Amino acid sequence: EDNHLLIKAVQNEDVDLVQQLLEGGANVNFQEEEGGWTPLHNAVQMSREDIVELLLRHGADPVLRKKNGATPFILAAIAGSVKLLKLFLSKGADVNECDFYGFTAFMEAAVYGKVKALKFLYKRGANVNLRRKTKEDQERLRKGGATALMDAAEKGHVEVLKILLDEMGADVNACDNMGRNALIHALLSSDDSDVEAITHLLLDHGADVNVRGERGKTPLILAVEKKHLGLVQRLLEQEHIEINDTDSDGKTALLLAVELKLKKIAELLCKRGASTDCGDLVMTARRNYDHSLVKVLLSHGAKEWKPQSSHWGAALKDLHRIYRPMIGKLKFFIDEKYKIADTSEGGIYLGFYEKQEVAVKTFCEGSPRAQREVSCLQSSRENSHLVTFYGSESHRGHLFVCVTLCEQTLEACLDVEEDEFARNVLSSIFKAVQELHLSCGYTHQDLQPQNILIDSKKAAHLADFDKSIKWAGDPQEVKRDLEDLGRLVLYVVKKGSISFEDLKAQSNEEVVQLSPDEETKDLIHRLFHPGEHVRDCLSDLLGHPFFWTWESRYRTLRNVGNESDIKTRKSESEILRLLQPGPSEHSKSFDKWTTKINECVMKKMNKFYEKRGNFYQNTVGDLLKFIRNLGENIDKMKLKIGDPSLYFQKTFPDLVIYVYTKLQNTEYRKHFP
Amino acid sequence: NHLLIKAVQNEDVDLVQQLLEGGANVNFQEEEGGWTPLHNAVQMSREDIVELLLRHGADPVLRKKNGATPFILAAIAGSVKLLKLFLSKGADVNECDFYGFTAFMEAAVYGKVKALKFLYKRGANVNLRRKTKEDQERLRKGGATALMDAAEKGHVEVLKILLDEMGADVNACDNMGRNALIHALLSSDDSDVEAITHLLLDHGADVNVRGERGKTPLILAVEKKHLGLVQRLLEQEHIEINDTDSDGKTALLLAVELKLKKIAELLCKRGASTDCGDLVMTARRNYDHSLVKVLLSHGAKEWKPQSSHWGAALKDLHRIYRPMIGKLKFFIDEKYKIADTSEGGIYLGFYEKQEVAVKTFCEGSPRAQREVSCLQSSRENSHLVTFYGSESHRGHLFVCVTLCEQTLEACLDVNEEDEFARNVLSSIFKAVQELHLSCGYTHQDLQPQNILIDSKKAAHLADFDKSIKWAGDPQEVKRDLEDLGRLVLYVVKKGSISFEDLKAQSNEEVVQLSPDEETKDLIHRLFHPGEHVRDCLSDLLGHPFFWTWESRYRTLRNVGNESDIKTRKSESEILRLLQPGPSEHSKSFDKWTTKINECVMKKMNKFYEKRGNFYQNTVGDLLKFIRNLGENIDEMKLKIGDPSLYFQKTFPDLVIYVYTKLQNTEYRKHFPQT
RNA sequence: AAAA
RNA sequence: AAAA
Ligand SMILES: O=c1ccn([C@@H]2O[C@H](COP(=O)(O)O[C@H]3[C@@H](O)CO[C@@H]3CO)[C@@H](OP(=O)(O)O)[C@H]2O)c(=O)[nH]1
Ligand SMILES: Nc1ncnc2c1ncn2[C@@H]1O[C@H](COP(=O)(O)OP(=O)(O)CP(=O)(O)O)[C@@H](O)[C@H]1O
Ligand SMILES: Nc1ncnc2c1ncn2[C@@H]1O[C@H](COP(=O)(O)OP(=O)(O)CP(=O)(O)O)[C@@H](O)[C@H]1O
Ligand SMILES: [Mg+2]
Ligand SMILES: [Mg+2]
Ligand SMILES: [Mg+2]
Ligand SMILES: [Mg+2]
Repeated sequence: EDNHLLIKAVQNEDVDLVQQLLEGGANVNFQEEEGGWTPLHNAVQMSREDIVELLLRHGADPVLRKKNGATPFILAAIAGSVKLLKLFLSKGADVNECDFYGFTAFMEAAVYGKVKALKFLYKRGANVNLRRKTKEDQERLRKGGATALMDAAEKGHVEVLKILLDEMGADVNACDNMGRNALIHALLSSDDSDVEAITHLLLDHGADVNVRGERGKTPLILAVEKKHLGLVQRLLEQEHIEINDTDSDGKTALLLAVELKLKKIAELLCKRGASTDCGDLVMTARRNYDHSLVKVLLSHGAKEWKPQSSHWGAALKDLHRIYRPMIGKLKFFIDEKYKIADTSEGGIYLGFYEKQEVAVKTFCEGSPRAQREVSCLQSSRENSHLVTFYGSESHRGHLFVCVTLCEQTLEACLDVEEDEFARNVLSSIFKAVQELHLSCGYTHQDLQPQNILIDSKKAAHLADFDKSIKWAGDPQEVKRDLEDLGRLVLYVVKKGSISFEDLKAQSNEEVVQLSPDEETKDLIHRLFHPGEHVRDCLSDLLGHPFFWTWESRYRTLRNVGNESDIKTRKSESEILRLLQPGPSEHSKSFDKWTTKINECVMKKMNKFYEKRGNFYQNTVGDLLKFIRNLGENIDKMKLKIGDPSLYFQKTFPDLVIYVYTKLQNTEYRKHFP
Repeated sequence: NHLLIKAVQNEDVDLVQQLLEGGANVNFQEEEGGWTPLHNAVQMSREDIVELLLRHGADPVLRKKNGATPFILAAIAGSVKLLKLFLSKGADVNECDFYGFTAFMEAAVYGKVKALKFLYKRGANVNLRRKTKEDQERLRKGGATALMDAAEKGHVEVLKILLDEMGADVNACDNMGRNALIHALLSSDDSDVEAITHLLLDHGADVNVRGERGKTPLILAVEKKHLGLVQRLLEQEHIEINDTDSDGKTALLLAVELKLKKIAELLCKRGASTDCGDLVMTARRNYDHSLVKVLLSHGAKEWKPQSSHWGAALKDLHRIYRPMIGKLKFFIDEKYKIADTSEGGIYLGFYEKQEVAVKTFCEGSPRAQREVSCLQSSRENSHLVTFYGSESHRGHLFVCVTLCEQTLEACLDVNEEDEFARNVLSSIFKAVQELHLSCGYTHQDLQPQNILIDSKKAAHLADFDKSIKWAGDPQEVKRDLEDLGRLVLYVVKKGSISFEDLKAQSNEEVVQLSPDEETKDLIHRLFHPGEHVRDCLSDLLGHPFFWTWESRYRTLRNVGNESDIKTRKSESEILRLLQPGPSEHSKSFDKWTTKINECVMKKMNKFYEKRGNFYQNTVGDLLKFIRNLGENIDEMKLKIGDPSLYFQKTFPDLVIYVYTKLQNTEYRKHFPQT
């Protein structure tokens, strides 16, 4: 702790405490974990020579580097202390030493505008024109290679730059590994406070105006993008500036000037003889209602895809063609023609997010809905059953959230035999909600048919998260999603014939009793009454008979009927005691099943046992045996029975669920599909 | 019709005269904006051309698509003569376009002094707030005034005239709650922001009105790094110096973060609270000793990763200071490096508070373009690594995708049925299929180091910096397919054979390297797709290679259960389908009864000594044998052991034989579900 | 806020 | 280019 006290004592420049701690035995060379900072590094950074000397006399290593490889000597240049630079040079520092990114003391003096340090270092033999040597990894990225002059230019240090050029023989035209020279660096200054003076100085010393920065940006183009008439004027006074250069977007200085509505700059470019054959110049000026610029351009000789979506697409084709100003990566138009729906904070609109067609949900940037929607979407990219989040753009207090463009909602789809659609839609939604809860850590709170979106596939996707809640642990929030999911099950099974709102209006038990079949009834009940194992609820329910095809249900009935213990009614057999009813279970459809079957097929099946008289009896096992046996020889009866899967399910609607419930947690699970 | 508009746009009076006198439509509206020849003439401020169009019957008040009238356009152009002309033609001085813009507002927007003065004297309502469409209003658009327009557009003379001569309300607010002062500080034209700000304050503008992120004028001025604006705002009596934006940041904290020493010191001198955040530590990080001392003298104060492999490093990265690059927080450094790369490396990162892998590129590069264009186009492909986003900084491009634990190659470096091989190859097949057919690209670099493994352990396709459009070249698809075939062999061999020499040997050599018939047949089909190239990977997902041993065993039992097989029917479809013939070479099951245990064999024949016939060496009988034995064992286990393994071991060519024979018949119903 |  |  005394070690951490030492560093704090130094940081607060408390000489007495530092003395006290050192004389008490504190580790004078202690390095803090992430950074490798020592008391000495801190003392130099505070520019406190007295504290520095105190530390050295207590045994501080004078050249011990921190994690980025910086020495106390180099830090002394950053602080601008000639006294400290002198001291460390007498303690073994080398004037041209560098950190692990290649920064020397001289460069740092230039970076920080430290004139006296800079002069002192020069006179102690600092190499003025060293280009930074950095790590191999950085070098592949074209990092490294910068010089003190570039540093002075980029940081806007006019006096340092003058001294470098006139007194220290700095190479004005050196380039970094990105190909940038001092002039480019100056025009990349975030501190526009001295850019003009800097630019004048560099140009007068023979700086090359025809050099490129990152995105193909020339000095002239950067000056135009700074909207700086003075910079542009000075650059155009160069005798051999290449006025028609284009950036990485193929844009000239003139085109950019017109696009940025810089009339005076544009006119100057034209008068200097910039080509007007470089884009839609006149149309752009016209679009910006600049009649004066339109005339200037003309008097200087200026001239004059397939959508994925079916439902949208006619509109998307129009949106793809029309002019629209970009908002970051998003091209769209808040207009009735491109509106998908009305919304509390605007609407849903067609858009292109990275040339990709998307739906755009608008928000007031600060709003509770905005942060709920965006927080969930940012955290749920790995969830495949959610609508996929492309990205978001903020503009002027507005937030535009971009998301997979879908054809229609589940509700609209339903407004347009085995119901396979219900099965795989609910399956996708179950998986969506599950991943949301367990992986994403959110609940939805607004599970309803309008928020289920249908692909052109037609695959379903969960959407609308502006009422979602981050999960802290309150089981009531999960329960709400589950009981909306239960109502969603019934909504889909009923094919939208019952609105979702009056399903919400009625109780759980009323929703359950509204179920048209035992599978949906049992599934919904389980959603409404999950165990203590709420976490595994949706996982388990994906294996519920509701999701079994009619062929699969029929197959498992036959599979269980094929158990030899069933085929030969073994008394105390495990499967038979498992399948037995009990007080007080039943008004079951199959309590006297042999009487429910056709007379002809039943007597024909019983014929197989007439020698010993082991006829079928009204036990659940014999019924399963009956189903297994009938299934086998059926490959006359086929007409009298019809679809065998459909037949047994129709006359015994509670059988499948009964078998599942009975064998759900035993080794006989193996018979399930 | 088009020639007339063009004639007007070129101010060619004579040509306009000729076209009009020649019977051109004078009220033609172009498709994009509903522009007429008259709208253009007014925009060009050509009263002579306007008068010409009117005398040929141009509707003087016909609006374009956004609702703007010629009268409103005249204000934009700044033409008093045209404004006067249209008022005499039925224009109302306070009329507006569909977004609420009046002629007066437009004069203010465009800084047209003479137009503005004329309109005011003709009764323009100076203090109207824009009424816009219902949809825009729900977004809190609308509500702006001419004064806000002048302020935002930097029109100083217009602003003074509005304030001093026209009774403009200095403190009106738009629907976002912004006043003129806020609008002034949103000018993209900092040439006049000081004068505008000074003038508004002198007329009693409210300094404490919020902008669009909890931003006060003070905070906005600090963010402009503008000392003059900051000085002037601090001179206002009821300035709220301690207000925080929606990030909870004060003007002082932002000043320190932005390394604005003079501004920060001024704020401190004006009495700003120094309990704002890590003020001092931020100043230290920026090596500003003088700022540290100023702060101190004014009394300043002195989560779980998902990844296992990465995790410790992610915890460190989460904790340390790092400057943000847009939505990305990362550190190009060995400690956080995943791999070396041609244009930098792969690194740990947080893209929107989410852990990701970051691939670095030189921003212009061919590799960068190929990687990013593929990723942007493939977001709906669930089997690819998921694209979070990209950041472009200073000629560098940083591409963020899901962070995976390890590669396929690393994973497999670390009797049994190879469950892993089927599951990884299934995912990769679906990945490639979607890339080709949905995303419309070819990968071109299918190899084990580009298959990434989840914590699940699910497989994902990555690395797209060599991907191609795709434009129609079958050869491009072919290359992916034969890389895929080699990937199959590579995985089945558990990585014991390097992928590079797999690539070095021919297709026939790779096929012949297969250790079992299922991989052999699957690889051959990848190397030799038919006319159905597009459905190749989709069809092959149903190949026996992807059937579990249980499922292979089951289909055999299913086929063996056919009645025609049990009752060796004279002319049955299934028996003739299963029948070999010329010149099918010697299968392992040709004399199968001799290959059985064969104490098991006599026990099996025991079922047919009273009724029926003993097993013969036909394929049908072997399938019946398999079906029967399955039934018996379910009711022998010690002799056979695992039955699926048993039949596959002694008859390795049986499963593929049955599949090939029955593939395009109704008997495919006996196959597994997927 | 808004044109081939 | 780079500290708790
Ligand atoms: O190793 C074995 C061999 C056979 N069996 C069963 O013994 C019965 C004989 O059938 P098979 O002789 O093979 O054939 C029948 C018809 O299938 C068509 O021709 C014949 C009739 O004329 C069938 O049982 P069950 O019919 O379900 O009672 C078979 O499963 C075993 O259990 N284990
Ligand atoms: N990605 C998309 N593709 C197609 N249609 C979409 C869509 N996203 C939303 N929609 C449509 O717009 C409707 C509304 O979108 P959304 O559900 O996200 O807003 P919302 O319900 O939260 C607004 P409010 O609460 O005020 O009613 C959806 O029900 C759907 O009809
Ligand atoms: N999302 C991710 N998660 C974990 N590791 C990843 C990863 N993305 C890439 N890697 C690792 O980094 C290695 C290289 O990444 P990547 O394949 O994308 O670059 P690359 O092969 O195109 C560069 P080069 O051509 O120079 O060899 C990968 O093989 C893998 O080991
Ligand atoms: Mg909704
Ligand atoms: Mg909602
Ligand atoms: Mg790779
Ligand atoms: Mg690559």
